[PDB]
Amino acid sequence: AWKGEVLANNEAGQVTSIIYNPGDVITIVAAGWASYGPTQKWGPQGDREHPDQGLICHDAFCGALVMKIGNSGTIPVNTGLFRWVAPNNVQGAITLIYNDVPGTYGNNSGSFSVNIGKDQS
Amino acid sequence: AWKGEVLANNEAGQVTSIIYNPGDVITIVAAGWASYGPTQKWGPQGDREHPDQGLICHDAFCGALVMKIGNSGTIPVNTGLFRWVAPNNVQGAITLIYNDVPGTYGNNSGSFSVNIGKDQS
Amino acid sequence: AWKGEVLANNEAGQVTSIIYNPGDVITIVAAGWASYGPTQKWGPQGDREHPDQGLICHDAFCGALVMKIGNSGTIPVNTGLFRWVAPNNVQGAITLIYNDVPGTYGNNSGSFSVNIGKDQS
Amino acid sequence: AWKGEVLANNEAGQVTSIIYNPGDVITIVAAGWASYGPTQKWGPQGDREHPDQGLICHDAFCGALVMKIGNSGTIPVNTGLFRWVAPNNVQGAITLIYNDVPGTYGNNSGSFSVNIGKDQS
Ligand SMILES: C=C(c1ccc(OC)cc1)c1ccc(S[C@@H]2O[C@H](CO)[C@H](O)[C@H](O)[C@H]2O)cc1
Ligand SMILES: C=C(c1ccc(OC)cc1)c1ccc(S[C@@H]2O[C@H](CO)[C@H](O)[C@H](O)[C@H]2O)cc1
Ligand SMILES: [Ca+2]
Ligand SMILES: [Ca+2]
Ligand SMILES: [Ca+2]
Ligand SMILES: [Ca+2]
Repeated sequence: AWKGEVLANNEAGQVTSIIYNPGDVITIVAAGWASYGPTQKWGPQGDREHPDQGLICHDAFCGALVMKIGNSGTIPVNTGLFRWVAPNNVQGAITLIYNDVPGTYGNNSGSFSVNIGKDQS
Repeated sequence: AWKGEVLANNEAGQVTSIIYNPGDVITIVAAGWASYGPTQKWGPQGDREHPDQGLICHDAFCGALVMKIGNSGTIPVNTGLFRWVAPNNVQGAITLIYNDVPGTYGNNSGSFSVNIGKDQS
Repeated sequence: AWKGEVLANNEAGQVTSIIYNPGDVITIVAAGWASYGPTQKWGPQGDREHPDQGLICHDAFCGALVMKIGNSGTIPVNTGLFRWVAPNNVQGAITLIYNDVPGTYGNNSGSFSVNIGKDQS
Repeated sequence: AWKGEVLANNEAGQVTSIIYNPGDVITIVAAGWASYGPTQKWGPQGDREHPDQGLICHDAFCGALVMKIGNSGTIPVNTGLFRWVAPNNVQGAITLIYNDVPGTYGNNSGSFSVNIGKDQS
């Protein structure tokens, strides 16, 4: 399993030691408080009131937790994924990323604490 | 495993089919949007800005997800618990409850979607 | 003319030196930031999102500026009134009041700066 | 005297019938709700939580009411000005403007109701 922190201001994302392989079932739990710039903070589902101004992930709110698996596009994580299997041919290290507009990560604040494990399969 | 919804306006809480026994390891993932009265909604960590005016759980914000195990006191869940073991002698059905002040659940709105499973042990 | 400060925690209200007499025309300008309890602050129009939970003035938002003129009920002031005449039979000293629920003024803070003058008539 | 509406999406501003002449004393009262983009609305003091990202007036919040008088730079109005005199060499038609970032007025909404009069002098 992996446990660690993902900073909201980390545009490249936080690489984990989890390599997602074909058939793996994973569970992710995310917690904490972060901002994409405002003095307010939001949890891992982000800000449901804020429009999408060009986010790295269009299927999650600004300020949500998302991930990439190897060379994949972004995949929503939000609060977490329960005994999840990847629906397509994605493989490789999981990187956790804060959902914001590229180039705008420098004013971000806070972090999420994340746990990832592989479940029985 | 159990998957279901917990309404924010449900003062008694949502009973699950998970019976927590000694030594069990459980994982919980919670998602969604709810309110303790305001037109705004918050995720399963609740409203970090709102004071505790007498909540059922003093160790989580107003609007957070909490639980009881059998006859226990409230236990914070928030976004979830990863491969969690109960630290004391608690046993029995898990009930999920929205964290609000007793008697004030009638103006609540929304719900959380929750998954609970027992992990390998 | 009168200028002074209306404290949000002043339940009885701020008496002014203005005695409203029949036929008088008055102008009020109010400015500043105050709270009825929450960490946020609002201007003299108060909080348009907050329901009326027993306000002293049901025709203005919580945290708005209101007034009484001698024997009157509360009258909304908000940001002010321009060359305003009172209703029939309304006369006497103007008192300015923060619009909130009686008995809850103890957790209020901030204040409004207010000017009142009598206009030509 | 002048009364009218200042649209938040009106980048050039709302011209008034008031010509500010040397030695004039004026009173302005402004009221209402507007937005510079977000779902929320703010009064004529604007949004005290939002940083200045290139406002036309750096001495008022985003979403505040401001003015120009003939050749002047922007001057804060907020909720209004009581028996106010202009700085040296400031004269001409008063234009009222919603304080926002140039080129972003297209996603604004709402308006302020404004009265201006000349006072005795
Ligand atoms: C004036 C304040 C307030 C806020 C903060 C304060 O101290 C920081 C003091 C007073 C205020 C405003 C709105 C609500 S909603 C309010 O929340 C309650 C729990 O706390 C109940 O769920 C109730 O059903 C709900 O309507 C509750 C309190
Ligand atoms: C005027 C509006 C706005 C809001 C809603 C709108 O449509 C509903 C239009 C404009 C506004 C206000 C604050 C921010 S913070 C803003 O968010 C960005 C992502 O969207 C970046 O993370 C940036 O670093 C941050 O400062 C962004 C936009
Ligand atoms: Ca940002
Ligand atoms: Ca409630
Ligand atoms: Ca109060
Ligand atoms: Ca704008």
